[PDB]
Amino acid sequence: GVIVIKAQEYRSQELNREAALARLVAMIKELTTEKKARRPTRPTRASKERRLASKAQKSSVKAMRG
RNA sequence: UGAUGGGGUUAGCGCAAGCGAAGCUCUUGAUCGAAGCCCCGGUAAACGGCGGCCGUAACUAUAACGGUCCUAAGGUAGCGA
Repeated sequence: GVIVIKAQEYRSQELNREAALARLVAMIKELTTEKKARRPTRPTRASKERRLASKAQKSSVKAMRG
């Protein structure tokens, strides 16, 4: 994790300061990725749908017995 | 090409003055007038040229997509330090 990059030649060294600076700073941002898409914010609308989806199959299992 | 009108000079009409035929001049030029030009299309293995801005998907990251502007058209196939 010695994370290296060669901020090569320029007409002002400080230019690559702000270059390598915004590079590492943003790198930390890009590597924020809190589980790549995970908040996860799992809605409740899809939960009732599948729940009622389990309901339809429930009553049909009133099939064969006795 | 040359219709006209306009200027100069001077028989005759007239004793100043003036007028002015006619001649000849100077000038104006109506009119005639083709291609080109304009309009019109076709033409890119003719010369050539072949975009912006901005938002958006289960926080993250990108944006298939969406909005709007602009252009004659908005770079496909393939390829790419």
